[PDB]
Amino acid sequence: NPCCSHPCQNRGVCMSVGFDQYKCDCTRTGFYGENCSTPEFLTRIKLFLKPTPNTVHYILTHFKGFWNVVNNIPFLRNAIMSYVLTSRSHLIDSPPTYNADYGYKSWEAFSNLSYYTRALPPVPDDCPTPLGVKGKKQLPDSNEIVEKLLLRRKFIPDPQGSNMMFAFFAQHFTHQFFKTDHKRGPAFTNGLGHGVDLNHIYGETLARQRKLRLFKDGKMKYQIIDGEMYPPTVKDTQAEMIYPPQVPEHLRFAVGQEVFGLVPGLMMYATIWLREHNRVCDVLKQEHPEWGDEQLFQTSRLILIGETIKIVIEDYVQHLSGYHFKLKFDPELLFNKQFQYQNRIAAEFNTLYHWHPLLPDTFQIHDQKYNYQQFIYNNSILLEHGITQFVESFTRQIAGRVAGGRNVPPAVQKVSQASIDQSRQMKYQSFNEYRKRFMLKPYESFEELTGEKEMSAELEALYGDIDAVELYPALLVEKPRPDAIFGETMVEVGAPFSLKGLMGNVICSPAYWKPSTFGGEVGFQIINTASIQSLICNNVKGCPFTSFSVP
Amino acid sequence: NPCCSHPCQNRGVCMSVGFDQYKCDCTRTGFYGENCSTPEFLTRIKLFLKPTPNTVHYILTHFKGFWNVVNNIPFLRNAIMSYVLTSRSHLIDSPPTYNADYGYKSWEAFSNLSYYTRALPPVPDDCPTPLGVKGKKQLPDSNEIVEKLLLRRKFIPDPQGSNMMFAFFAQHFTHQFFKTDHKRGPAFTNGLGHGVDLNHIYGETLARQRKLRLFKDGKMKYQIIDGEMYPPTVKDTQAEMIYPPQVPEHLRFAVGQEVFGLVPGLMMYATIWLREHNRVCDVLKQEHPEWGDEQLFQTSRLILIGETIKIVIEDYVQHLSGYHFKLKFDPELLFNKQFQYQNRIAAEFNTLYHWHPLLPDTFQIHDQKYNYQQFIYNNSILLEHGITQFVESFTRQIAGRVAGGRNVPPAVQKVSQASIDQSRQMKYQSFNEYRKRFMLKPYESFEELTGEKEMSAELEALYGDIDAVELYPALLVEKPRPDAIFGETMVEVGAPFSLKGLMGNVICSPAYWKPSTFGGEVGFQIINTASIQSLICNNVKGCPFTSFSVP
Ligand code: COH
Ligand code: COH
Ligand SMILES: *[C@@H]1O[C@H](CO)[C@@H](O[C@@H]2O[C@H](CO)[C@@H](O[C@H]3O[C@H](CO)[C@@H](O)[C@H](O)[C@@H]3O)[C@H](O)[C@H]2NC(C)=O)[C@H](O)[C@H]1NC(C)=O
Ligand SMILES: *[C@@H]1O[C@H](CO)[C@@H](O[C@@H]2O[C@H](CO)[C@@H](O[C@H]3O[C@H](CO)[C@@H](O)[C@H](O)[C@@H]3O)[C@H](O)[C@H]2NC(C)=O)[C@H](O)[C@H]1NC(C)=O
Ligand SMILES: CCCCCCCCO[C@@H]1O[C@H](CO)[C@@H](O)[C@H](O)[C@H]1O
Ligand SMILES: CCCCCCCCO[C@@H]1O[C@H](CO)[C@@H](O)[C@H](O)[C@H]1O
Ligand SMILES: CCCCCCCCO[C@@H]1O[C@H](CO)[C@@H](O)[C@H](O)[C@H]1O
Ligand SMILES: CCCCCCCCO[C@@H]1O[C@H](CO)[C@@H](O)[C@H](O)[C@H]1O
Ligand SMILES: Cc1cccc(Nc2ccccc2C(=O)O)c1C
Ligand SMILES: Cc1cccc(Nc2ccccc2C(=O)O)c1C
Ligand SMILES: *[C@@H]1O[C@H](CO)[C@@H](O)[C@H](O)[C@H]1NC(C)=O
Ligand SMILES: *[C@@H]1O[C@H](CO)[C@@H](O)[C@H](O)[C@H]1NC(C)=O
Ligand SMILES: [N+]
Ligand SMILES: [N+]
Ligand SMILES: [N+]
Ligand SMILES: [N+]
Ligand SMILES: [N+]
Repeated sequence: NPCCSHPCQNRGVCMSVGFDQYKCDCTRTGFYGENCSTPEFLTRIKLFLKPTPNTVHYILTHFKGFWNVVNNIPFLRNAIMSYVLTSRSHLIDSPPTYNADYGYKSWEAFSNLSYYTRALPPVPDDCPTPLGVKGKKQLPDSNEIVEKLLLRRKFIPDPQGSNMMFAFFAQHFTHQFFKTDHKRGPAFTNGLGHGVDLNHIYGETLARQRKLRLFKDGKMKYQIIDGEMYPPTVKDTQAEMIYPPQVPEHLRFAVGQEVFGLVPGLMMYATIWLREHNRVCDVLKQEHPEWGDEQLFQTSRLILIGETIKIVIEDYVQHLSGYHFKLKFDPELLFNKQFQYQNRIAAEFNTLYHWHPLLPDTFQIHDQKYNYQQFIYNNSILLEHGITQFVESFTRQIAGRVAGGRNVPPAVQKVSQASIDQSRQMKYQSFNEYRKRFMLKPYESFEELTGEKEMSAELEALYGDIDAVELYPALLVEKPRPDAIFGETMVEVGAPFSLKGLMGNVICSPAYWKPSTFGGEVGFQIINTASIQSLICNNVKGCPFTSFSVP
Repeated sequence: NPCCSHPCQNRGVCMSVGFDQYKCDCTRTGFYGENCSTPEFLTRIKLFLKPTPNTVHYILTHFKGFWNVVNNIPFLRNAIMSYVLTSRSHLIDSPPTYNADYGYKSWEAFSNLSYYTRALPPVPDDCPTPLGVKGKKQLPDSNEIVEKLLLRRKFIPDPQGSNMMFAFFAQHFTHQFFKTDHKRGPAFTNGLGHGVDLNHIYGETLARQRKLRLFKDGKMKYQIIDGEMYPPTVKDTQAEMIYPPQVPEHLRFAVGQEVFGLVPGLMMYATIWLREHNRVCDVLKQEHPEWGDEQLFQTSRLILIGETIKIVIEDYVQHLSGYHFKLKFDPELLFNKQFQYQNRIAAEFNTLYHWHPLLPDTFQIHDQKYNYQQFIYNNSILLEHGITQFVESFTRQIAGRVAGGRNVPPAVQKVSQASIDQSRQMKYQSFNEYRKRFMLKPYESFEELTGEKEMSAELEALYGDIDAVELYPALLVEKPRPDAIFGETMVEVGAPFSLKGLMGNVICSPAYWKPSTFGGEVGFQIINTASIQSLICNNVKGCPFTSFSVP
């Protein structure tokens, strides 16, 4: 297959012609030529006027005094935020195109929601090398890559100060649309909503939802333990959960997402959002005494979806980005722009979000320490300390740095290996191919990638060619930005997927973004004043201070 | 329920406040006031400068010599057609909102693809009238309305000259997205693609597709009978079909849509499109000897989808509109506009497309006369005369007029009644409410509706109030436009739905609309040079002349 070398540049579409030749389709790439390598008139200009991502990043993370002014000039702040949304979203095809089984457009790839979609097509079946033509005939041993490059020896803390509230929010939030269906394969998902539908709270299906709802006052089932609201159990709901045999039945809490019993950090957020849902039911009831259970439930769900997107942009991404510019959740920024209110979760989004280096060597709640053997699947801990203590402890405990290499806890070593194996099963293209896909200059040496000698040396021995390094390993060994949690590629590839999943949501469409959609102005206000602090304050006893970074 | 009266005007959203008050959300309506009845300044100008639908109709249906010069000026034709698309499309909510079970926005209604969506919310469960407040407590008897207003007396021809090639094309084409799931009820659909995916050719599920495919050269299974290609049998495919016990096994044709064995008219088009798919496979094979069966099949499907959209716009709608303006299928017209590339089939679009008055009293094939007793479920008639004979005959036989009342054949009488009963099951609002929903002045009198004295009297007898008249009856009895098949309301409610289903297709999106998507320039040209005449000419022996109008 002549397309195995990935000849077409700048989003050009490669197509085989006969057995020995290829054709690049350069339609609307802004380029032309055999390989779509020659820039057009208008393309030379924007390229000249476009600073590098690292330059833009420096600007957004400095000049605090300047941004304090910009952040308070609404016309300016909106124009900037609007530009961030549109420019990043242009990098995603919507409606979606490829998946693991189709490196060409097809109705099957478009219509079948059980697949993760793909930002880059899979490496065709019969190629010289696994990645195309670069590198050796076989890829290096995945177990070796993890130990040599990803396995943690010494815990490296996040210089941005990310805490465990951040780490567990990340896992909780993203696991509503990263729901890999392993009984089918890594190419497939159980998240057919393909975005922020809060299925990890209400369940993926109506049958599961019904098991979790109280069907009174629009509320969800719950328990009162030690004076505080907690999720129901498997027994009471008959809603299935993944628990190992060890865990006694009375500690088998049932929430929307089947795997959230895995770790108390997830159950913490599961509990908090559950409280939030029922809290919002009470507010809506006061607002609408004439409403029934169904409209109370449905309306509350739309509120919490709004709250989620609000919090994710203005607190979560805000901290993550390190920007001094104040991001804004405001659907109206797009009502005069071209934008598709739909989303399809990309497999590569899933891969890059394996942020397991975030995880500490031990989990510290109050004055006690827990290793992974004690902490995992142990809801006794949650009940022992309560949510307030959890929030206070997690707010204080620093998370690990994601980029920079060698920071994956040994406890989750096999997860990193599987992430590599599965990406090979799905025939991912190389790291440099994904750099180019998101308008980044490909790395020219291993030393350039890591900005260092030790790992870059190990990498050269394992892959041989820089164009043979795989996506996932490279993301975790890449040179971090100055005092940043991530390197360039993580940010530049992840941001488009994220914002598309957030603003692509139906509630952001002009037909939905009305107070009536949310039961009036009171309901609408809950969304537009939501923050991670107010979420904790309204639902956690004592209203402890919280944040996504350490005090 | 204060919203029972439908207080809010101009797309404003009604919401209950307490047990006896209502609030109207006027956001982005261009209106304000308690009921969104007060136009803004700009709204008033627009309102003053906009010509009535009956005006734009008259212009487009006259000045023949003028349109010829327009039609031959690209810039002008493109600009006109571009406006045609955007203007109508703004009338549809996309992504969708309501369904039969939800008169308020909810995640269940948005996300659950098994529902037809709703352009107008259902009447609340407990209003004074089933239509709200207007009308008698009980709706008029379904049977009487059919007999008094809809049932045929003498066959009324279509002034626009629509033939049976048009009548059966309409049934075939629309039945890929009108797939009512009567197992669940009239509110539900089996067409989860919600548009033009050609599932009626290839099957709704992958399992049914595999039963119909040959898995050689991308082709679909078929029989050669009398030297001509026909669809395969149920026995050779195991693809279940709806057939009465009488039908012999060898005449049990299997095609994508389970119900297409119901009339030879459907099976004719099913045959023709089947030939077209296999014809396109041959073309692509010549273009791509290196391609496998899978890529050959998928690319052919995308080509046939485009073919379908091309034909429907530039031939089918082109005829139905009666416009002298040459309609154009050109996705490129929207690449600079705001437009959502997605669609959800509206229940009202289903209800309005019940064009059973199109049907003749007998079907004329060649030199013979078949009534409904001998025509229905009779695939032998198809093999007797063959496709070429069916085409030549159906091109000649005139279809019945849809608007004007009293032109529904007695055979499909119970269907016309069912269409009314189910509309009540799904709690449709009144005809006049749907008038307003699509920017049409509501009718003030029964005589204004029909433009006639006899039927109007029967309507007033049955309903009493003009605002108590139902959607489906009124659509049929409405005054037809001058020598036209339909009245004002049919066109103005139907066109938005149709164009949304056509241009909202993923292949019209910028990422898909390029030659590489369809195997190159050759495949691309098949779409862009397709027509109803070319369809028949390439797949029907003798290349008979055909059209959607009698010569
Ligand atoms: C911020 C991101 C984040 C965090 C904090 C996190 C925290 C933790 C954690 C304790 C806190 C544990 C014990 C694990 C352990 C696992 N994680 Co994560 N994970 C995270 C991101 C992910 C993602 C993304 C996946 C893939 C999801 C899928 O496909 O369903 C994942 C998958 C897994 C798997 C599945 C392995 C496989 O073979 O597919 C295990 C096991 N893990 N992780
Ligand atoms: C141009 C439009 C058109 C045509 C030519 C047509 C031609 C014919 C035809 C012979 C040529 C016959 C015997 C029928 C008879 C029927 N049609 Co139509 N139908 C048409 C538009 C529709 C539509 C739209 C539906 C609803 C589809 C659904 O929901 O599944 C329908 C449904 C039906 C049903 C379903 C039963 C019910 O409960 O309504 C019957 C029976 N029929 N139709
Ligand atoms: C889309 O909406 C459909 C209509 O509500 C929904 O179908 C409904 O699903 C529920 C739950 O699966 C069915 O109720 C079930 O109730 C008992 C359990 O208490 C079961 O034993 C029954 O067999 C029954 O399945 C409703 O009967 C069913 N309604 C129908 C088919 O009309 C779909 O599930 C919704 N789709 C999704 C993806 O959630
Ligand atoms: C979306 O893509 C999925 C992957 O291709 C697809 O699942 C596949 O479905 C087929 C047919 O249902 C399964 O094949 C079946 O073959 C025999 C018949 O000979 C059955 O008896 C078997 O039980 C088997 O189900 C594939 O095994 C299956 N592949 C998987 C699960 O990986 C989905 O059907 C597609 N979705 C839609 C809506 O079409
Ligand atoms: C269109 C807005 C452009 C104004 C911002 C100009 C920022 C200049 O910044 C420059 O960018 C170069 C690469 O981007 C770097 O090599 C230089 O070190 C840096 O000074
Ligand atoms: C309008 C004022 C422009 C200021 C731009 C400053 C450019 C700083 O330079 C940046 O420093 C980074 C390291 O800190 C490097 O990684 C970047 O490549 C480099 O562009
Ligand atoms: C708890 C997750 C949702 C957070 C939404 C913000 C709720 C914070 O609290 C709210 O502050 C408002 C001030 O405008 C008050 O009107 C509300 O009564 C109060 O509950
Ligand atoms: C069969 C329904 C789709 C019709 C596609 C066009 C059919 C006309 O026929 C096509 O005309 C072209 C000349 O322009 C030739 O290149 C093709 O070989 C020929 O098949
Ligand atoms: C604008 C911006 C800047 C930096 C990071 C992000 N977002 C991400 C980047 C990488 C990975 C994930 C995200 C995310 O928000 O989930 C955004 C949206
Ligand atoms: C532009 C135009 C004008 C008049 C009728 C239509 N289309 C329809 C109108 C009513 C019912 C159906 C349709 C249709 O295309 O199916 C169009 C698209
Ligand atoms: C779970 O946590 C409790 C404290 O809440 C502890 O006593 C117990 O030993 C833990 N379980 C395991 C297996 O370590
Ligand atoms: C079906 O059509 C054939 C002629 O093609 C005719 O002989 C036969 O009687 C028809 N069947 C019925 C039930 O009328
Ligand atoms: N740089
Ligand atoms: N369940
Ligand atoms: N551990
Ligand atoms: N089937
Ligand atoms: N008949």
